[PDB]
Amino acid sequence: NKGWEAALSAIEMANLFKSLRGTGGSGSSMEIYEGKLTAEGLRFGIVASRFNHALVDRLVEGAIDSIVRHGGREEDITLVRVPGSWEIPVAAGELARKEDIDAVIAIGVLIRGCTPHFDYIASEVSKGLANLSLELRKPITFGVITA
Amino acid sequence: LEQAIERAGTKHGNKGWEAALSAIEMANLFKSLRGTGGSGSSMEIYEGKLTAEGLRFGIVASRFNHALVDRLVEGAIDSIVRHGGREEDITLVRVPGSWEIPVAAGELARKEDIDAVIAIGVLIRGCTPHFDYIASEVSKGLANLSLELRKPITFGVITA
Amino acid sequence: QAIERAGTKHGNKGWEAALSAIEMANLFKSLRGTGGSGSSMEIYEGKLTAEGLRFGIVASRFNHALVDRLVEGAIDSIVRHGGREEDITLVRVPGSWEIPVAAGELARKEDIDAVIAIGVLIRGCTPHFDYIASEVSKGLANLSLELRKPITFGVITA
Amino acid sequence: HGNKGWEAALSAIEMANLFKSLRGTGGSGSSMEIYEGKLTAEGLRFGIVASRFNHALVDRLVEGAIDSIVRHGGREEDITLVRVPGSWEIPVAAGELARKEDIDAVIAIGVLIRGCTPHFDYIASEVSKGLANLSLELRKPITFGVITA
Amino acid sequence: HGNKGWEAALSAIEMANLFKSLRGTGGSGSSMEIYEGKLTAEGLRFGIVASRFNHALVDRLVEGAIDSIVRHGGREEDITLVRVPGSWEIPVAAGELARKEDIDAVIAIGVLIRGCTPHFDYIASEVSKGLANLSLELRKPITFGVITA
Amino acid sequence: HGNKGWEAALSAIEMANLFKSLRGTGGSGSSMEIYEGKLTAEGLRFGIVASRFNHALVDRLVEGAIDSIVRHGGREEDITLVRVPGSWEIPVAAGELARKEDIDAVIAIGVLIRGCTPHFDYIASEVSKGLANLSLELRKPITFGVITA
Amino acid sequence: NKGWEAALSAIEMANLFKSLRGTGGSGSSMEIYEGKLTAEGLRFGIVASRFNHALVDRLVEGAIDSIVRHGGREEDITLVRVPGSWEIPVAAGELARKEDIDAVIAIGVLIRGCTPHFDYIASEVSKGLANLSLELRKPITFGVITA
Repeated sequence: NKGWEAALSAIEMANLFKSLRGTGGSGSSMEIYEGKLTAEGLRFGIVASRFNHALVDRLVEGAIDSIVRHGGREEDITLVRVPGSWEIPVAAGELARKEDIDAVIAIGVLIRGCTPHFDYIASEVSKGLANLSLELRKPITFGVITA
Repeated sequence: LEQAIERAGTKHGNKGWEAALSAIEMANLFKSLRGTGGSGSSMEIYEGKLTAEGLRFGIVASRFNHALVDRLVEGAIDSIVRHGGREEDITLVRVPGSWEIPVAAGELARKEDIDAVIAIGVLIRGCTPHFDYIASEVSKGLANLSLELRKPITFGVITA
Repeated sequence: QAIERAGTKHGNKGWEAALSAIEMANLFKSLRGTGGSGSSMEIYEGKLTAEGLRFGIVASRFNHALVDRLVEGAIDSIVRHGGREEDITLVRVPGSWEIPVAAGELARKEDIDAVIAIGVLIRGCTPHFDYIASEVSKGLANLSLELRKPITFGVITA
Repeated sequence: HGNKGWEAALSAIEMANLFKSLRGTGGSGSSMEIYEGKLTAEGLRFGIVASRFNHALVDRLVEGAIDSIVRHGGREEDITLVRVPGSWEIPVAAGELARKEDIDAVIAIGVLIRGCTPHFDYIASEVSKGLANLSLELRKPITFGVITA
Repeated sequence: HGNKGWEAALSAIEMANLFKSLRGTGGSGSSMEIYEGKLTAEGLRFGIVASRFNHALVDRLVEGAIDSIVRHGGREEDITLVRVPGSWEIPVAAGELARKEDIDAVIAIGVLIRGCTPHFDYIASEVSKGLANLSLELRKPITFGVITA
Repeated sequence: HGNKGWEAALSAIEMANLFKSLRGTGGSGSSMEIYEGKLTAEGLRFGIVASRFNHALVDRLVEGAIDSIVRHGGREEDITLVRVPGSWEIPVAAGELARKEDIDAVIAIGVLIRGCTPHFDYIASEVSKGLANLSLELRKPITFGVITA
Repeated sequence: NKGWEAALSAIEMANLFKSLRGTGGSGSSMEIYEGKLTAEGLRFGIVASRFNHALVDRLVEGAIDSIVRHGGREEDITLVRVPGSWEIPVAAGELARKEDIDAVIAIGVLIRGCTPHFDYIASEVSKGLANLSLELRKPITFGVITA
């Protein structure tokens, strides 16, 4: 289930970035940054598509299940629904600008990966999410699949 | 007789119907997002309504294959008034070709009186494995406008 | 319960059955009014606006785990298209045998514009003729013609 | 407890309560009204129609019908029993009990036979078709519980 | 001409003129009376009900019906058209249209699934049963132009 | 009310009463003794094992398990809930609860998956085989209720 | 990677069984048992086969990676190698009888699953592991795959 794997990367990004904003050691050793797999006290946001109802729904349940079993709280989860895969970048950008949310998870399904014609739609979904992560300085997980 | 045959045709299944349908949901979704938050004690779920009343839309269409692109526009026109949108709140802009769709949609999206933008066009020689430059730029141009202006733009284009 | 809420409900038979009820409740309202200008062909088409409309839903409690998905899909489609949650009447019956008789009482009220029937059917070991499955379709069809009121019919076979 | 007579009986009590509240007083808004029948059988009258064919099986289903009613609060004075020679005659007998204003629900019990071919059985088709039409015309619940031998 | 919309349309005109002769006075006698319908659509008001399902096939049949009437002298103003989502609720829409005194004939167009793997269909039979039963009650001719896939 | 969780729960109460009377005082002749469990759940302790796979369905069955017990006279203080990641781990968890002398019955709830071929599913075969062997060795009832997706 | 999933079940069995050996609440509510996803202070044992070197090796690396990233310590991991899939039940039983080890993970690869002939070998691998879990009262994870 890609939903479990994509959600799991979101916990260890909030912890890693929280250590970055803090203060490291006073030298005397090789300073190292590391994120732990605890979702306590973290806020998440989930954006999922509507196309391919049979496939998308099971991926969403993994996202919530990953957070709650890893020590998270279901009260801090926000879910946004979009019509198609084209509307994920615009919806994720609006959701990520909120100060309360720490990470954004994107879920979707792609219908083809063996032709340049459909690569026009598929490329901009990944391209838009990548630009938002660098611009907003907030982690965004790319958890869509293809079939 | 010809006026009856063309008008009796149905525009429910064309891509113009789907493109206009997605714009209505996204327009209401952002209105709820920018509003006040929930009361807590439960997981928040956001979803847009399909009430098209009180919403303004813009449509950009190309001139290539005018016998085919016009019926796609009429499907988009039907969907807006289908769910309760007034016919006076829609704007129509025509462009000579698919290359200049992004630049035309930029002017409409910057207006404060427009809530969503729907783009309709047709491509040529889609049966080739070679990369197409004009087809890639029109798809890339609309994507960047939506992220910069924070306004949803719907992309519906078919290939011959 | 949020996991159940997170499950998508668009596109099922409950969504489709409730969609037709909204259109016909507005289509019949247009026929109740005066005629057109008489300048060309007079084509009618019901609207998808559900503002101020009233609906009734008949559901079978059999297969309680699966019937709720279709019931909630019909409820969602009413609200999602502008309808009010206060104008929905829901009744529940044990099996598909009692769906026609329950739908008749709701359809006879003057405060109801459309009636939606939701249920599931049993598939046997062989594709033989089913008396129970054939009778429920006939009962709802006869009620709509008699009562001058459109009743939608969405069921699936297990 | 698990025979079809018990299951057919249980639908009779809950329908009598459901139709009682449906035509009673109205709601008051502020929520969606939910109508569901109660399993209490107090103050209800019932009628039972049974066929004489396969007397060994039928007597078992009939005994379960009264047992289910009395267990859920019913009274043996209110129930009425009618016996018919065969399955073809159940619709005409059930109509007489349903037209009485002192009867709240009608329960039909019978045993069917396997036909020669998978084609439509005319006797089997008419008994189910006739009972359903009586319920719609008379606006009274009618329970249809049969077992094919 | 080669589609069922052509055939189902012309039956409406000749049946409509046939009913006009019967409503009038009798003949002069002295011979056998033969009542005949005419292929003249002048002065006739019709109604068309079509289903939105299978957009590719239905629209070709609808325009065929419009082509047939105008070719045989039909007038464009009198044509009335109603669209329905599916084939399940065709007769109920025709019921509201056939009971108008201004309407003389009703044409129904629809498309059903292939099926044929079971012994019966629970949808294709009901739409045909509803239209035939409705015509007898209203004493108004309603044609049947529904084609299976 | 009709889910498999309710049906699986009901067997737990009646077995605890049946095994209580079976090893209790003896009979006195003059007839054949008949032993049957009573549906009263008062004074009984239960243990529930549920799998995390398909959390949407499992939470519905689990809620029916407690609801059936408390309705028939049970008390929510006596019931014990244990959750396992999957169906393969149900036998080992059920054995720990059954070895406790404070537990009268053990209820197992899980959801299975369809295999690729009609051949034996090793995961599905061992979960049913393991639970049955625990009941015979420990002389304690164990209820096996699962649904294949 | 089935190695990540099979190893993950081992952490939540040691925590769950540790709560069983303790003492629950003094009533007043519905008593519930639950295991958490923390591998701190736990000991594990891994048994892996030798056949199909290209497939087995990547599954083993997931087993150690699952433990260390979830808060575990690599000093407590014990690994045993066996020639074929037939020798997993006998090796696991010897390893599980040690008092220090809390959980046992089995890794292997099966070559066929669509014939009764090879089902003789495959059934006894699963049958033997199931009996050891009930007899020794110690969790054993069934993490083999088929190809």
